[PDB]
Amino acid sequence: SLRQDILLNNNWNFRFSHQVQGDTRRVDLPHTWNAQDALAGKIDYKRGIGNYEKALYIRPEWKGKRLFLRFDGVNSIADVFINRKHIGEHRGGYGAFIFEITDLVKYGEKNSVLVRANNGEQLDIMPLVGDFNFYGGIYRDVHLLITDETCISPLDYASPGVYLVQEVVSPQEAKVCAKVNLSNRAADGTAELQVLVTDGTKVICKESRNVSLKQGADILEQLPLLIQKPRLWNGCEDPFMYQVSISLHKDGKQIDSVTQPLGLRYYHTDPDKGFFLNGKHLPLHGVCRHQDRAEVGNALRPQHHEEDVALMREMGVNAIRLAHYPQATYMYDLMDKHGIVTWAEIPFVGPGGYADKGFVDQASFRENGKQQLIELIRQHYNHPSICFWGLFNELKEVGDNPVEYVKELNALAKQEDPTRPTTSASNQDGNLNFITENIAWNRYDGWYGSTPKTLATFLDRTHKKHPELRIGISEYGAGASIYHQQDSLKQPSASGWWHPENWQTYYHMENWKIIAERPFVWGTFVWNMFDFGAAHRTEGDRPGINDKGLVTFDRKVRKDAFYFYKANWNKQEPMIYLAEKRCRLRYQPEQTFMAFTTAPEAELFVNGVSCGKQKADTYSTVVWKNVKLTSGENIIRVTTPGKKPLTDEVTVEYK
Amino acid sequence: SLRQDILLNNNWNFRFSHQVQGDTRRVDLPHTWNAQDALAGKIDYKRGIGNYEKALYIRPEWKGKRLFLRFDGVNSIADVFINRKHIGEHRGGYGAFIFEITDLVKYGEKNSVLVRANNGEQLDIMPLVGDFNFYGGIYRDVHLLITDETCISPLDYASPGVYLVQEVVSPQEAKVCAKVNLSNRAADGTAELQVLVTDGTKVICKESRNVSLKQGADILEQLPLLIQKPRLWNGCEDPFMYQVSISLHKDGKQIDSVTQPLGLRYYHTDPDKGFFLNGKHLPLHGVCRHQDRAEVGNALRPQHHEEDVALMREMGVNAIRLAHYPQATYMYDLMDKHGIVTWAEIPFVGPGGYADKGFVDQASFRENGKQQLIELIRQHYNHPSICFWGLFNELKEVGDNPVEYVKELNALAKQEDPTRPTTSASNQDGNLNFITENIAWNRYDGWYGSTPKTLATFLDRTHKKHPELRIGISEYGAGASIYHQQDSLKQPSASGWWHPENWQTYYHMENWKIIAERPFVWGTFVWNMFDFGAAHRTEGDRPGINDKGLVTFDRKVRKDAFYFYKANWNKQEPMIYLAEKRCRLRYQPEQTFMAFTTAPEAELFVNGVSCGKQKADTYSTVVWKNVKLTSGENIIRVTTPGKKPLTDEVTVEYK
Amino acid sequence: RLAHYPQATYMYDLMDKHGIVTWAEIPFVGPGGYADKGFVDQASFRENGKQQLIELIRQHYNHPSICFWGLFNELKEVGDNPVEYVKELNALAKQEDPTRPTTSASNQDGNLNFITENIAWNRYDGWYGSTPKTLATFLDRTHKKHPELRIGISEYGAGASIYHQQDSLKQPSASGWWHPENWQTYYHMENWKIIAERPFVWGTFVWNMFDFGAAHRTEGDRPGINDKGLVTFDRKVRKDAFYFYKANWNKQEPMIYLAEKRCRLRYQPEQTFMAFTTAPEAELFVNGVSCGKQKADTYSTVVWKNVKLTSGENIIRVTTPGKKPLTDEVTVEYK
Ligand SMILES: O=C(O)[C@H]1CNC[C@@H](O)[C@@H]1O
Ligand SMILES: O=C(O)[C@H]1CNC[C@@H](O)[C@@H]1O
Repeated sequence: SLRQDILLNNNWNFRFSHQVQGDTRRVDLPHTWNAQDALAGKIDYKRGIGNYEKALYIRPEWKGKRLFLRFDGVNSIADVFINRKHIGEHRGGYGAFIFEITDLVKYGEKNSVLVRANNGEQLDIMPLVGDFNFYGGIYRDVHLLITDETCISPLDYASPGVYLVQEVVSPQEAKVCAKVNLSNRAADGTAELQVLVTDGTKVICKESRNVSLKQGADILEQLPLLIQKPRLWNGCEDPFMYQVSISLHKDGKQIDSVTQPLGLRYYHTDPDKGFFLNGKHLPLHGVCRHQDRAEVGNALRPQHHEEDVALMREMGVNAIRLAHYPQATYMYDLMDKHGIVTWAEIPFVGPGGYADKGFVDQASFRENGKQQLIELIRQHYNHPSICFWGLFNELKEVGDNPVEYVKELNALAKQEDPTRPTTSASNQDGNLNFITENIAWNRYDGWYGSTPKTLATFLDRTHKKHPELRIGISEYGAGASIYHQQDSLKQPSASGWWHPENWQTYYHMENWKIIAERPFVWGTFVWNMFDFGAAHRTEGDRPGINDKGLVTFDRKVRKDAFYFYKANWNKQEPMIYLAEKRCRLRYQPEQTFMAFTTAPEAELFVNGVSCGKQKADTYSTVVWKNVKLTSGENIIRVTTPGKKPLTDEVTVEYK
Repeated sequence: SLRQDILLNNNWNFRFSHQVQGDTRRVDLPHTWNAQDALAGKIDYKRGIGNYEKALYIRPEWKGKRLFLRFDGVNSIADVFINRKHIGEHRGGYGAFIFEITDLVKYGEKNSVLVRANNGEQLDIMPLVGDFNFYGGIYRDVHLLITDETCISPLDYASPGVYLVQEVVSPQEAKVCAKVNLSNRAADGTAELQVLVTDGTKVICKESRNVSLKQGADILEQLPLLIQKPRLWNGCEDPFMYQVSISLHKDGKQIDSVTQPLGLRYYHTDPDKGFFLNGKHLPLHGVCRHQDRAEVGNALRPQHHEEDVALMREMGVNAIRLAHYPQATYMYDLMDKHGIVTWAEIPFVGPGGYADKGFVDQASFRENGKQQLIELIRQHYNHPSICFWGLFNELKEVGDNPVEYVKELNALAKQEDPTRPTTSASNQDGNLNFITENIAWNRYDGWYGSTPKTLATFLDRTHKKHPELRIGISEYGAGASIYHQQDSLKQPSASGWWHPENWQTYYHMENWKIIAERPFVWGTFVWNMFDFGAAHRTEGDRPGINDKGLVTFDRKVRKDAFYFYKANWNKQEPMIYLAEKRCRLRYQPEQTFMAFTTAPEAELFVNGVSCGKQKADTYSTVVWKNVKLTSGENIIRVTTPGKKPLTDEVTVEYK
Repeated sequence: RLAHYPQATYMYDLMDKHGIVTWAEIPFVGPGGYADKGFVDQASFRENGKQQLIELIRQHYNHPSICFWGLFNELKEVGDNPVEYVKELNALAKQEDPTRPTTSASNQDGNLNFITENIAWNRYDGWYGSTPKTLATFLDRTHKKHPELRIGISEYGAGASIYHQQDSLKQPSASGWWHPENWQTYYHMENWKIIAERPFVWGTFVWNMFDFGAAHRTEGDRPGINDKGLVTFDRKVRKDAFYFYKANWNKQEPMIYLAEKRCRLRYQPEQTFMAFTTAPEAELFVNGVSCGKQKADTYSTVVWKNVKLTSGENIIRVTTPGKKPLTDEVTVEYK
């Protein structure tokens, strides 16, 4: 009677097609075959076909039901076979996809499921280029879905089949259109469709409709909902969601059901005053996050998403840009749950300072880009956290000019979802910046040359020249190795093998001050919350890594800048953090010590003797200058005021 | 006034897309990037995108002409850009392709030509699998073609635009339909089309037609030709060809012209008596040849084709199977010139003893297969040497079953060219063998197990059970290293690291005797004329090589079997060849010496002392038994009779 | 010169058999234009070097072909200075075998050149920069300044791919991916003329008879190869310079060889054809029509200038005099 969702992750037989003999090894999903070679900095890591095969017992009692194989993600092309007969293809590495196998299997026996995954280079599947790894394989879950022959359809771009369209939302009332896809393979007849909105045990809406479904029908039903005096999803202040059950009934029996969240809110972006959520100004304190991790590549487990979100909330993050592609359903779920305003985007990624192009002007590429956009929007439609749809990152006009195609994507986004604005992330001047509703730039003033001050100049000049633009900062950052430490502050070469941590700290303190004074900037996103994989990189403390994270690739170590942001953004958790603790060897005659704290002041101790109190500045920073160390070991301690104080401590050597 | 054909092979800038920085190196076409890694036996050799860029000066005086970039071959996908704007894509590694660039260039300046070549794995472009290397890149010539605005069209699958259809051919008369594609971009008006057939300075046909061509017209004209008492293209006996000039004229001025050969013949294949050319039985003494070579991979220069053909003619080859794909125009030209009956085929290649599949049942694969077949037939239509179109090699029915698709390809071949029969090369029993007009099998009785005798049993049983089949042998062979030698004859393990030359010799002598007695076998083709590259191989004297050649990979050394065939097939060139000369170390008490000769007998000398004469058998082999060597060095000499004899000699050591 | 190490007994046997005067050497090899050092000054290295020298001399003592023992190739004094150790090796060679002189192959000025009885230099004037003429200047100046030195040329050469061809003569970048065959031909003709006029040079050795393996190379028509051979790595193809030397050095075997046959595509308005022959003269034919005879010069070279080709295919033939002549032929395309 109930819909079943069966995980098919364990024990698949794997081999590369370049291994011609046919023998296989066991693997377990999520899986990528690029977790060792790409992460070792091998620039020509394996990009081609890997094959997964599993024997699936089709239970006799599933006869009469409908059966679907749903894939959460396979990078980048998947060809699926049942009993070695081809059933379909998916092109795109980040969107879910589904095939019905109801009439393709033999009931009561083992059937072969074969997936031939290809992450070889293509010129007709975005992303074509990018500063990250194109990890190959079935790197998200695989499900066997089992439903009634009359069901809420899972066949609409592999979405849940329900779109809760937020037409009008205010504190007085919300009008929602529940769009429901129905799929019928039963004999001609009827069913009753019910849409139930609840808050815990309390019933908020219950709307019903009798529907006549022809054999073979695949149709869209639209049920209007009205909620009086709604409780709004209000970011981290109150991430409230209703639950919606959508169900089908025949003769007073429920025969199918799906649940989706309903987090109601309204928003706008003001060119002069920034982002407003539910009628109130909201600074977007944002970071970016790639979907990979040390040692496992992009084969992330649920605890990895959970941990990433825990670290961001610890830091006081209230906004995120999930670059550079559609990410996991579970990850958008955590954004919903924790109230994090989210920018979600398609992988329409340009070259940046590197070679080749993000756009190749041929129908196959362009049609496939539209498919990946429709996938993004339909598959992730109901997540309240998503407040912006991103259409590109660092495209450029030279050669194949993407401006007209990006206009087509913008119009398609607005058609698919008029309830959210489009955005984009640019490193260019010119017409590419004037298509999406909001615009943002990737700025590295003070890292890739210049000084942080030119970010202030760029922001002010652009805002004055183009007062209609809603200006954001879609990336800003600096590299750091936790193993590169020096007593003095000196700007390093960005592309070199020396990325002292103190420069990243300096960079973020200076850039944050510029942002904090400019409320017309509707959101800013640190590049990046975590170090991440990019095989071609040859910089910092090891190849193959982009080290602009606030936290290391294995999520183990928070860099000093993490705590600068935590003090400023997470003000209600008491803390004190001494900066430059990893710089154990000191040689400067005049030592400077610096702490980040939520307290109004702090006290410094050197070798157990107080150096006195210093006040925190407006950026939660306390600084002591001309501190005198003695030759050899020195114990440095900082303490907040109060009867029960907080402390941080380190032993440094002075010579 | 004249059509120009300008080679664009020298000095291109190259880089891999996995090299992200943008710097390049000079390369010169023909080029493959897999001439070192695949040939070293690296099984995961580079399969992905390589980029070639060249500045092309567009001369001011070309304004008013039409300009085309014609590619003879790029493996396997090519995306072409002019001034970095995409102009088109080709999918398929072995057929020619063309783009007009007339209205895409700036006249009087340098224009960028960029080719982005991809040999990454695909499941929608045959060949999907195969016992050979998928060498990537622009491995054949690139041309700039310059024509009048009214021209014999080069735009019909990049063919010459002229199809000389051999409708009826006999010694009394030949009826030919000259099909001519015309392309017009001039203002509405007329031109005169002339088709001129000559034999040296003698005029055989001259047919003319006035044609009215609308602006933008792309049309087909058909001019009937009648040749009384023709001189026929008759294989190696008389490879005679007429020359055909096809020209366009305006106001008594020739404005365009193309030349094509006309080699007239008729043929049939008899299920009981074999192949008949021009009404006369012709044993097809065939070999196969791949288009690669030591050190250069498939980036063959003209002297490489010329040399390969010289070696085959030296051996008395009169038939060839140019496996496993469309090969170079120049190579089919040499077959025409030297009278070699040719099997040409599409790369519809199955796995053999290896994993995966030759057929993936999806529209993209199937449509692309049809395109590669149409390319093959239209591009190579006028070569008299081609007498069979091959549709597949070792497909199998399990999983995706290609039988119905192969029937579609057979019907398409017959539509495109009713003047040649279809054929195929099978390693299967069953329905796949009953589609093409002729059928052939790949047989390794005595190499991959069993004994040569079971080839005789298979041939006789099949012929008796299925008397309607025209049976051929599309492959037969055995491996040999010239560096593996042993005094005794012992069958080696096929997959092992020991391939003694004497077993390959034994294999071919025994298999040839079986074939020679069976005239119902219409043709047999040795696998292979030359050792060739197959990165995944781990056998013989080094990895990465299929060593079943009669001649080594560098074309330097002829193995003993080469001379067995030469004695039997090239009977009018006097020769004597002592076998087993490379086996320098002898230990058998009773030595056997063996020579291949065109003479009726030969004489053996050991240490300058005659051992007497022995008669050649029916297979041009002379054998001396129980020859007594003395400890240490022995000089062995064999001599033909006559006042001016031929000799072969070797020094062996006996111990 | 069987560089850069003791080679097979069977190879020295063939030198004995065929009468080839042989330089045999130990692998005491320096870096040349590359990094690191040929000499590391520690007892283990030095004692092992002496062992390899004693091995060379005792193992190959009886080969008449061996007339020189080579002690090093391109060592340099900077850092660990091998001069004193090379003197020790020289004294050891003379002790082990007073019946042969020592020699060495240098790319340096200074004291390293004054230890062995004969000395030789590796010279690439006209390949690694400069012009062949500076070889003549170096040889004459050294000989005048140091009249006691027995001066040889232990290496001279230029790279060539048989797949790199161009109608015009232009010096390529040595380290680049374009090594046109005609520059190697030019290089050897010019250097040979300089050597031939200087009998005080006791021996000269082409680097190299064959292309050979050097994994770190990234030049010519493929990586991993030193392409200065007169013959290709697989021993299949003789480059044009092979036949220049054959005409000059093997005078009693009649021959004619047309140069630049691999350069099939011609575009120069005025074509030059060049043949190497043992004959006193030869005749050129273009499309079956004689262009007349030309005399061979003192270096067995015959040259025809301002030859007129017609658009498209041209058949070029050269023939020696006599009732039974020798010929060489090629078809080129002119456009
Ligand atoms: O250079 C960087 O670190 C960033 C520049 N903007 C685009 C990012 O993908 C890239 O990682
Ligand atoms: O095993 C072999 O050597 C041959 C078997 N038949 C197919 C060929 O491609 C293959 O090379």
